[PDB]
Amino acid sequence: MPLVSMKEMLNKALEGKYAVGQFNMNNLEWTQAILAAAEEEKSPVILGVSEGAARHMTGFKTVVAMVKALIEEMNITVPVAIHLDHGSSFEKCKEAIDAGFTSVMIDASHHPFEENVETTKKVVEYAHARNVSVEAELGTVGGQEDDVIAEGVIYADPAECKHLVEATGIDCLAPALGSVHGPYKGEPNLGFAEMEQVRDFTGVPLVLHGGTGIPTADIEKAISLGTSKINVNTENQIEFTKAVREVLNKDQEVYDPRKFIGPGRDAIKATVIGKIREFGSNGKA
Amino acid sequence: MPLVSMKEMLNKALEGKYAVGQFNMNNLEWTQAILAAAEEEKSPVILGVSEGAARHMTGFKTVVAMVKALIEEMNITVPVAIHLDHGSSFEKCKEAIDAGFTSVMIDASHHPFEENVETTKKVVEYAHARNVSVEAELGTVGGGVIYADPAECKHLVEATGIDCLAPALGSVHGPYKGEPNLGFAEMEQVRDFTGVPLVLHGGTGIPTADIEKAISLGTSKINVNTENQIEFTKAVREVLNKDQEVYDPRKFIGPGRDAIKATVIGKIREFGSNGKA
Ligand code: NA
Ligand code: NA
Ligand SMILES: [Zn+2]
Ligand SMILES: [Zn+2]
Ligand SMILES: [Zn+2]
Ligand SMILES: [Zn+2]
Ligand SMILES: [Zn+2]
Ligand SMILES: [Zn+2]
Ligand SMILES: [Zn+2]
Ligand SMILES: [Zn+2]
Ligand SMILES: [Zn+2]
Ligand SMILES: [Zn+2]
Repeated sequence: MPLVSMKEMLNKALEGKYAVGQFNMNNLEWTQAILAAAEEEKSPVILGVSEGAARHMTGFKTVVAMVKALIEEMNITVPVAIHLDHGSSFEKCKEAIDAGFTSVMIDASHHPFEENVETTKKVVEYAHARNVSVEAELGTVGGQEDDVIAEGVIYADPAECKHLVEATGIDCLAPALGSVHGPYKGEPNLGFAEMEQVRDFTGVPLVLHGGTGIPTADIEKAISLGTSKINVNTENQIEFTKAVREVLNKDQEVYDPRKFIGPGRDAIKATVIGKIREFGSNGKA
Repeated sequence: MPLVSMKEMLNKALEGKYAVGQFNMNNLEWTQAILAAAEEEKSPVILGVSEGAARHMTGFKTVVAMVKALIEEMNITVPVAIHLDHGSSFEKCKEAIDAGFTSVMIDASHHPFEENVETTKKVVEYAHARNVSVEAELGTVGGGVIYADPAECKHLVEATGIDCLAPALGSVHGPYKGEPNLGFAEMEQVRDFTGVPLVLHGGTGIPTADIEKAISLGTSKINVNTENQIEFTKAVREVLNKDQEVYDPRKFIGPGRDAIKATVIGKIREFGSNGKA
């Protein structure tokens, strides 16, 4: 079975009022976990790859080679996309595409609107010609940075959302509305009113970043307001490392890596299964 | 620049009186570290894959895809072999070969001699028809040690045409209880009786002098695994212990990978294959 873009799975999800989880890939065991979770739950799944993570894994080509081999050899039957997360530029998106990515996000939300539109439109030209899905962003997703206002959150402007989607033809849009990458300082403060307006006026699947720490009620609400893709990364790292700590603290002698990395991989699998069910994509393959 | 079998690199080591290290692969970061070490040292390298490690990494096909992609994308220019370590059966060696392994070890040393010979011959015929190098074994590596018999070595090499031979002569997988007691006189006989490169198993914990002495007695391939696991985990422990809060895996896997890289470099230099690429 071959890889697919995110087009079909996200449209099906929007119509079905559930979301497809993107879970970020970090290495080989991370990927086995995510795919195993998706297979067991009979759910579509998106493998997110940041440029940083791609470097950790040598590059886009190693990433694609490894995913393809795993799909074949694990017998994965469910829809899988490989999506470049927070693509820096046209050139990065093109490289990921040529390497065999089936989806890319061009994130130019930190640039002036008109530059964002221009860059994004260009990425879309190249991607759609190759049956690659595209995500873009408006507003700023929060983070763990120092000396920022409100964790660095800047709400998307629904009017710009409308214009950018109309001008570029992206397949999905991330309107940053309170998402923070990594843990939230307090309870997330998601702009559901703004989201409702972005849903009204774009008509495309929306993407909700910074999934770790967003309580179930906010997840259901976001989905009910047009969110069809939700990204989780931090939570997998947290659970992976908790399981690795447990093993290393209880047995001070062990050095066989699979004795601590295995339980960590299992922890990730169970974490992804939980989020899959929470998002409503189980049985939707 | 594709993967090669072990034939050329081991014959060069034998003539050059040095050894090529086999370093066992356990995952993606493990492979990156081994390849980076070899490339930096301009040294041939052998990537070892046990059947258990193959499974941990899903399978033989995933192993090959990963290595081939890393080779191209890291710009690896030195000789690299992928070697099924302790192949348990003809069928396992066939599967590895079919997946694109360039080298296999059929280990039937724990069966009667004539069965070992017969099985090994079967693997050699399949492998050599595909330019795949073959290792076989006599005697038992500790994990209890049993010395290979030099006459059986002569006969097995002659009957099979294997490219290299592991005469178990004191090797122990993992840490040695005391200090190794290698059968150097036995090894010399095997060297002389066979004329093929010999393989030293259980390199972790074999002191420098024993290594240099094994090489002078015809050892051209030296397997190392445990020491990489020890250094990797040691580096992980240091990070997790000093920082009770960190959860980002690259923060501890990263230094684990560095530790392995440094360990392989040291072993490559000790084995003498730096600059032999
Ligand atoms: Na978050
Ligand atoms: Na050893
Ligand atoms: Zn890294
Ligand atoms: Zn930018
Ligand atoms: Zn415009
Ligand atoms: Zn994000
Ligand atoms: Zn948790
Ligand atoms: Zn395993
Ligand atoms: Zn038998
Ligand atoms: Zn036994
Ligand atoms: Zn002598
Ligand atoms: Zn061995």
